[PDB]
Order: sequence, then C-alpha cells, then structure tokens
Amino acid sequence: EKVFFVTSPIYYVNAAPHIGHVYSTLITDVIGRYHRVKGERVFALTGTDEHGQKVAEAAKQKQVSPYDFTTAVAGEFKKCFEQMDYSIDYFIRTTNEQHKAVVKELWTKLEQKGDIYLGRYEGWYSISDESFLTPQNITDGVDKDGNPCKVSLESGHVVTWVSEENYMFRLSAFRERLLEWYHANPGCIVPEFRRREVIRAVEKGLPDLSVSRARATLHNWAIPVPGNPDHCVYVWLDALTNYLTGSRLRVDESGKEVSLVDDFNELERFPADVHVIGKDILKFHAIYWPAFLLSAGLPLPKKIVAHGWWTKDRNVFDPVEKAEEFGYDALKYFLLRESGFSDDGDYSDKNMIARLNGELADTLGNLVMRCTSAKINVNGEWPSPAAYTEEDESLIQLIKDLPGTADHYYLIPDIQKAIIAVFDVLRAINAYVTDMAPWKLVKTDPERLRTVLYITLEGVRVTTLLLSPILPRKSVVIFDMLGVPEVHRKGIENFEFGAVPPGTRLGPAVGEVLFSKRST
Ligand code: MET
Repeated sequence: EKVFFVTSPIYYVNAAPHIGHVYSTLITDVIGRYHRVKGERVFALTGTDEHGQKVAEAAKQKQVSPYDFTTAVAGEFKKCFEQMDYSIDYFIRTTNEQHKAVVKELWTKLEQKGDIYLGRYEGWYSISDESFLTPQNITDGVDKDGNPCKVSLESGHVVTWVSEENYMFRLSAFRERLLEWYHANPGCIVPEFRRREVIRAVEKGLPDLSVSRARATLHNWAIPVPGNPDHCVYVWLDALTNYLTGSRLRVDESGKEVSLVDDFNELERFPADVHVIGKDILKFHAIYWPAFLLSAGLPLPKKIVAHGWWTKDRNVFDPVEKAEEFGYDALKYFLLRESGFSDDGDYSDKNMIARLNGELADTLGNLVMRCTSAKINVNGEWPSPAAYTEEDESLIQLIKDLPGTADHYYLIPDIQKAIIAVFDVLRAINAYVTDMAPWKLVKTDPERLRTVLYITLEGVRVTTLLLSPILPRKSVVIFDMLGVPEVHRKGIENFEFGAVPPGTRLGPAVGEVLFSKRST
C-alpha cells in the first residue's frame, strides 16, 4: 500500500498559461480526486519547467533576466491554477534548489552505472520542443521572418543543426529492456494505439541520447553537469527528474516545500502510478524516462496516459474567462466530456451550451430538483421504500453496477467513458421518473411514491458521488440539497446502494438553482 502518485507535465515558462496546461493539469486533478474519494492517500503533482535555451531565449526577447522572467511566469501559472480550483498537493519549479540536488544525484548515478560517456551530437534539433530529431522527422517550411527553412514534422517548429561535444546516455543499450517492459505490462501506456506507436519506434532501434550541452548554447540557464562546469544537463533530463524530486519532498499545509528526504521509499510515492501527458511529449516519458530509471536502478512508473491535446501550442480560450462565463465546474465537465483520446473535439460556444443545457441542466439538474421538490417530497426526507417492482429492480441494478463500471474507467484512465457511464444511469433515472409520474403519486398512492422517491434519491446520490471528481463544487451543493452527511460523501463504503438511511432530512431551500440554462 502506497501513496497514489499522479503527476501532470511541468510546463515551459516561455509564455503565459493557457487552455492546454489547464487541461493537462485538470486530468491530473481528476484522477487524484477520484482516488481520494476511494479514501486512498494521494499526492498529485504539477509545476513548471524553467531551464533551457527555449526559456532563456524567451526571457531574452522580453529584455528581462531569466530569474525574474521565470519567477513572474511561474507566479502566473500558480495564479491560474489556484483560480481554476484544483486540489493539487504540490507545485514544483525546476529552479528549486532541492530539485537541482536530485538531478545531480540522478546524473551521478547514471554516470557510475557506466551509462554516460563523452561523445558528439551532430544533427537536427528543435529548440521550441527541446528535442533531437533525425532527418526523417524534418521537412521544408517557413520561419517567422518568411525565409525557407527546415521544420519538425512533430510540430512544425523551426529546426537547427547542432554539432557539439555532448555527454551521451546509452539509450541504445536499453532497447531490449524497454521492449520487455512494454510487453509484460500492456496497460503501461494509454491509449492502446500510442502503446503500439512506442513499441514500433523502439522496435526500429534507438540511438544514444545527448544528455548535456555546451554552456554557451543554453545562455548558462541550466543545471551544471557534476564534475564538468563547461556542460549543462539536458533540459529534459532535468525536467523528467521533477517526478523523482516531487516524490521526495515533505510539504507543509501552506503548500511550501520544507525538506528533501534522502530515499524515496521514505514518502511511499515513487514511482508514479499515473503520468498524465500530452501526445507531443510521449518519447520523453515512455522511452527516455524508463531508460534513465533502469540505468539508475529505480522502479518504473505504472502508467503513462497521453491525452489528445498538445502540452503546448498557439476557438480562443482564456480558461478563467470561460469559467467566469459558463462556470468553473461546468467548463471542466465540458472539457472532460468532449475530449476523447483525439482532436475530434467540438469546443464551439454552441456545443458548450448544448452540453451545459442538455446534460448538466436537463438531465442532472432537473433530477435533483424533482427529488428534492416540496411538491413531490412533501416531508423533505429520505422515505423508507416499500416493495420493489421489476421496473424498480432494473433501475436499482444499474445504480448498483455504476460504481464498479465508473471505477474501471477511472483506472484506465478514461474520464470521458466514466462520465458517459454515470450519465447513462442519469438518463435511466429520468426515464423511470417520467414513467412513474411521482407528481401524480403524491395524491394517488403515497406508499408507491415512497419507493419511487427513495430510488430516485439514491440514484442521484451515487451518480453525484461518482461525478464528484468532475464537479467538485456542485457535488457539494447536490449533497447539501439531499442532506447527505459528510461521512457518506466519501469512501467505497458509500459506493453501495442504501448507504444513506431512510429518515435522513434534506437540506434547506436555496430559489437559486444548480445549472441555469444559457441562451442559444
Ligand atoms: C517532464 S514534462 C516537461 C514538459 C515540457 N516542459 C513541455 O511543456 O512540453
């Protein structure tokens, strides 16, 4: 039993935070939140990648010091994430002095294992991606000036030739072990088609990887190689090490770091159970990272999950403005509902309003009000049910199964599928409620209404619970309206049908609603 350790990528600070980072961190936040709902220990991690030529040259373009630049843009990332209302346990910065120490330790470990030698890298590089590319991954294109140039096929950013004496890591020696790893743990990369991609690439063969650069090239904005101050550590080896650092940091409740433990086992976080990443940074996490860890004699992460978006890029979205307009919880819902493992996503205002109105308001919202309405629930309490009809049983079955199903989806992790599963059950509850016409039963048959109302109430409680990682603020409101005690708002014990007893009283009236419909 360990601390469930989930991470987001750490984002370059060349520019202000935008939708892409918010999305990536959201996914990390949800996975964390679900596992806390199951009553597990969690450590969710996010932060900023502050070294390198890319970041240095952005600070240069704004005619400001790297220290001041990175610190300002970091504060912006932090402000954005506080504003987005996540439940992240720590925000790491690669400029952190304890992080630097961890990198040198890891470097020293790889060096002592014999896996680092002085060689040369002569070949193409994308500064914007901080990525080495072979000639098969470039093509002709254009720069900001409008001259003919070479560009990455990965991303379309400008590439440049590099010929440097660099320290090299023996990546080629780890090809077979990475392959054994991919096959022995077929869940280790998600979604499955990116697992195939990684195997195909490693199958083809692996060159050694440049893990240092000449200090002139990086404008001295990087961690020096231990025992060689002429060289700086590759920004990506620096960056990937944040996962290790984060796993070794004791943090106060204020969120500030206060100690770096010698040994990761001390905090029971490492290795990560899930690395959330974008599709643009797959090779670093599924090829380079496991190879460093194997060299270092460290344990590998359990899962890498690579979503359909980019970690970084240029339907314009200031996440905070859209949240101020449509709602924080609803914006998160929409991003998680609309985004599959691809770019097949419609983020138009039209479709956002359709989903807000269609699902959040009409399906979930309406259901809460019906089962809490003074009209239908005249006693304002959880009634004790009478005998169940077959129709009752069928809905009860769906509700009884929902947690196990949603659980598996959350553990893939495929949040979209989890959301869809909950809402399938919400549609079912509405259909039942339409059939039973409890408004009519209030007069006709109060005993039958007890049964119908209780099942409805319980369907709403369980669905809301399983949606609580997605709608953290609104789940609280729903629970308050239903009058569910705090103790029952968490824990797998409360995944069970019938956890909240008959006679529980509902919360007081607000009459403000849950999700107001936006005009079309
Ligand atoms: C260890 S994850 C580093 C990710 C990189 N800074 C990016 O924004 O893509």
